[PDB]
Amino acid sequence: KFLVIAGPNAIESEELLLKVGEEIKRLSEKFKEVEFVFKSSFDKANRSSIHSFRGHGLEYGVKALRKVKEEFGLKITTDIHESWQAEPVAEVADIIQIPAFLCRQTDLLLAAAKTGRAVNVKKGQFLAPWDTKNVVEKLKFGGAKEIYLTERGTTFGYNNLVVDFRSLPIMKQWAKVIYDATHSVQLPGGLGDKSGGMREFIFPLIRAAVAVGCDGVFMETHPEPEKALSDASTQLPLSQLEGIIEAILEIREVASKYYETI
Amino acid sequence: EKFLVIAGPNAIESEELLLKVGEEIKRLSEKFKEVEFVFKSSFDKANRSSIHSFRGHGLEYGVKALRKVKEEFGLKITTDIHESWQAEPVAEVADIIQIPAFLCRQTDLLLAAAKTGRAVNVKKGQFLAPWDTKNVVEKLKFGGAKEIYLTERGTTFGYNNLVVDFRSLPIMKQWAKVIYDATHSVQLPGGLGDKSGGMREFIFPLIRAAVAVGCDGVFMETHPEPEKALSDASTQLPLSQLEGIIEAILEIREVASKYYETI
Amino acid sequence: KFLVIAGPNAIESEELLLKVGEEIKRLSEKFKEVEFVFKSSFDKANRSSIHSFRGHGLEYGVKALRKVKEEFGLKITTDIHESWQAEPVAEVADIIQIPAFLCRQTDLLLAAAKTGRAVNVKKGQFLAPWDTKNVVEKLKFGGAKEIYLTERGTTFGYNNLVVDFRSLPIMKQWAKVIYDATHSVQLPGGLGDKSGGMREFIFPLIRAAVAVGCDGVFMETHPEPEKALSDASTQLPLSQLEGIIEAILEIREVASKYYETI
Amino acid sequence: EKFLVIAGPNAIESEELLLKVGEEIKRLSEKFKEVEFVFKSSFDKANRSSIHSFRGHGLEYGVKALRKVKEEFGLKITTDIHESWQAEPVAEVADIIQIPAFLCRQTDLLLAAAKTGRAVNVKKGQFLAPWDTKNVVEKLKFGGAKEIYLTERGTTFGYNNLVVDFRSLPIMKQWAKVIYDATHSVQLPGGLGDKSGGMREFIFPLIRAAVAVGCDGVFMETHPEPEKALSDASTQLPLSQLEGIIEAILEIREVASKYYETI
Ligand SMILES: O=P(O)(O)OC[C@@H](O)[C@@H](O)[C@H](O)CO
Ligand SMILES: O=P(O)(O)OC[C@@H](O)[C@@H](O)[C@H](O)CO
Ligand SMILES: O=P(O)(O)OC[C@@H](O)[C@@H](O)[C@H](O)CO
Ligand SMILES: O=P(O)(O)OC[C@@H](O)[C@@H](O)[C@H](O)CO
Repeated sequence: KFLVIAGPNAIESEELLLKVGEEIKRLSEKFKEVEFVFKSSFDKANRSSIHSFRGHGLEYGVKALRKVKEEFGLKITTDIHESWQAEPVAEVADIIQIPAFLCRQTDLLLAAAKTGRAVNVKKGQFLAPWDTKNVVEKLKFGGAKEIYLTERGTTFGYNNLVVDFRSLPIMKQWAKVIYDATHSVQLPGGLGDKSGGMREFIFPLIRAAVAVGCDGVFMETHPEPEKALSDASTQLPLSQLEGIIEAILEIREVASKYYETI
Repeated sequence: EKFLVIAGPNAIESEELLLKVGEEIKRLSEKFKEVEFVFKSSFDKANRSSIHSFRGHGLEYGVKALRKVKEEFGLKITTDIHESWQAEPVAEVADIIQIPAFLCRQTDLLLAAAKTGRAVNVKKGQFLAPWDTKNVVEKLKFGGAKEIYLTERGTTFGYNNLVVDFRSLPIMKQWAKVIYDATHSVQLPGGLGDKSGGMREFIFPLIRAAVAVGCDGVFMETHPEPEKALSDASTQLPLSQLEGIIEAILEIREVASKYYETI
Repeated sequence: KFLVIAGPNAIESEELLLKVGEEIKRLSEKFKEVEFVFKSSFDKANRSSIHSFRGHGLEYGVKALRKVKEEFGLKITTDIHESWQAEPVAEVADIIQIPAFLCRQTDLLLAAAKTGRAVNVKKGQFLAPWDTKNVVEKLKFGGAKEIYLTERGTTFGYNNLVVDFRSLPIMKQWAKVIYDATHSVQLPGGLGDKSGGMREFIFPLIRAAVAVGCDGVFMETHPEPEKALSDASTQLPLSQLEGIIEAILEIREVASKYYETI
Repeated sequence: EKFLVIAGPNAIESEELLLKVGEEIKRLSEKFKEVEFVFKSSFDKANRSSIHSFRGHGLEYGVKALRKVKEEFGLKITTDIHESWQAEPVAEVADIIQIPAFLCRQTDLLLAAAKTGRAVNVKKGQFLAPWDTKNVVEKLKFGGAKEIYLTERGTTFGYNNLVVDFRSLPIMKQWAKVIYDATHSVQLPGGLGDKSGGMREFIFPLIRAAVAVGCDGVFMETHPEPEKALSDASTQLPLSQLEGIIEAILEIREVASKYYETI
């Protein structure tokens, strides 16, 4: 069924994770037609500034995620940054996430594939839709069987990303496609020491993604985005999550009739 | 508000081609009564890549052909102008005067269109940012236009390729009604060397995106046999697929509409 | 010999034209190895804002240019915007300039070609280097024999232009190539009601143009750029013109040894 | 100040290939005494497009091969790391630790390199704006690096193409020494499907541009027979053309130098 990956960008505290996890569990009970997957990063390994928030470590993060998985029975997904992290993260993560900048790092991909878990790769901002065919092949080579490719924007001049929706049908030829509604509107390093983004475009582009056709949506949410330690400009208020999910399910129900074959 | 659907053959290859397409557009206007149809066709392709490509049969012949369509089917008309002098005559038959993409910054052309009292639809230049359209609309208001449209037809993305940045729809809606050109948006500028190329397979998906995001109309060129078109042969929709595409976007629009943001 | 097209962006007054023309005449006498061509627009037909400066008309402009041509004996070049202007402008203009946004408008090209004058086309920001082959062909078709193609930047995201120097050798296959050092660094509609630009990059990129190899340089200059009515952000101070010309001639003398064939 | 020339075969195909190229680089270092030569070659291509493409013979073998080059020719050495653990061992032989383009934002990799006391050269990511390199340099200074380099290797321009925005050279010079990668800049990412393509014919002209603008060094991969390279076969310079290219850029640099701006 339709996939909805959601949660706070970073594991700011396992307390925050339980709050968001609670709301996601509720939506999970309300939308049985949807498969929810809780997402959160145990470490922001690519911040622009050395002085920005990274996280509390892999140990504290895997622990907090497991708490969410046991307390709410929600599947989990977090991203790895170096080959060694794959195995420990697989203990809890149902889906292992490969960062966009790292989408061509063979060993990271193979490490993830080896865990036997499902793998979701963020399409690099420097990658062409058709170039993702090779990414999928690496994973298959490594034994991955459940592979996802996530659209999250493409380099368009400086400090800007554009979403070429032509990629959704193109990538669908070799993998399930997920649309990242949060990072697609951010402005890389836009604020100097941080990245920007325009929240006002999140919903409009998400509606476009389902109208075009995708297997799932990725959307980061936080009780108080403004206070978020990371991706503050683009995180969605927890309270708006329900309305957007219902909205995309309705659009999908009608649009699906026209989704092209293969 | 009534949804606008601008459709027709890219170029006025002949008065007969126009009546052929017009007949189908008239049939559809009868079924889709919640839609305002506008018949489009250029009397001249003044910007072909090659000197050897088809241009047209002239302004005189073209306007005559468009008038025939309006009289026989009672359909509104739109066509593009290329130099200021053409505004006046074209305004005699055109309900909406279209301003080519490459020309969206030419002050005199915009002014010439504006003073005719007709509606004006500006194709957003491939070099223009969405927020730069505010001044385009200002120029038109200054020249007297009361009904203004801004059309999204793609932006330069590397060489011989265009990308559609859907953030442009809500941005431009701040100062004008917004039209999405479903056919030129999948065009590959100069892609075939002496001609431009295109990917027909992406027309429908992107048009669904456009209506899900929210726009006031769609512009899509159609032709009985796209393969034989004298222009835009790679992006023109087969006339028989027109009805289905329209039904589909009216359906996606309806279900999405309640979520369109207020500007 | 090496071509140097220079002058004030717009004909703000024939007074301004005579001042700049005087300095250019002096450089002309000092650099006999160079062919100077005085440039100025009788009308800015594509301003972003309706409230910006356009000019004093085609009559007043052609008159002022002729004054420069007679008083200093300098060849002339100005740009046309609609087909009818070609003939009258040819009376004075040795080289007719085709605006970048208008580089694919067949009739404008043919009108210019018909005058028997030389034609210089600004490569559209939306055009690929190889796409200029067709532009040249239109002109030849129209009877033009002295054809130039000017590099002036390419659309790179929003409100930004990038100079792909690969274009210089590519366009050279079918026409003489001129590098526009002034418009290449401007930021389209950058100031909202006007375009921006960074003067600090003009000289560096001009040095690159001659190191790569081009048949000429196009450079706008003004006694007091800050007061210029158009392109204020990118116009070069008249006083710096001599030093830059000498600089490019020296770089060209050494570099020319390595300019690739054809 | 001494001009830096980083050259060598893209990948350590064998210790013999290295000695072959090293021998010529040593001969050239003897002639061009005003130049500081640094021998480059990767012990691993950790980011190939295809799983079936050549990667290398391992870190152990590679470092052993690079050491042989340093001992036999007395040349400085540089090679890239892909994960933090590799910094320490690689630092035993590498004078300059290179950080791959796609990895220019990975904090731990940068930190690992910085704490070795070796010089660090960061390839500017194809997704990074020139002004965004300031934080990259800050991270390195924070981790202990005292000798830092930023390499220009092109920016994403549409699909499967890169463009070099020479404005990056003076911009980046504000916080670090600047190197121009003459070979990867003409590369066509994923251009050949399972491999990347490239246009060798543009290497020389763009390198002339780089030195005319002003930079502190050039990075150019060379190989006895580019056509047979196991990687970057499309952008690697034939070893015999190396000498001429270097002479030419030293000449253009000299004549242009008096015009280089002060930052
Ligand atoms: O530019 P800054 O603010 O460090 O932001 C980096 C974020 O955008 C980052 O961690 C994001 O989730 C990266 O992919
Ligand atoms: O590049 P060619 O095929 O001449 O095409 C130009 C057309 O696509 C053109 O007339 C289009 O309708 C231009 O705006
Ligand atoms: O954006 P504004 O300030 O109107 O500027 C337009 C100038 O850049 C313009 O006339 C220039 O010489 C156009 O090509
Ligand atoms: O796309 P392929 O040919 O695998 O190439 C990747 C190379 O060009 C690569 O290793 C280059 O040296 C990457 O940064």
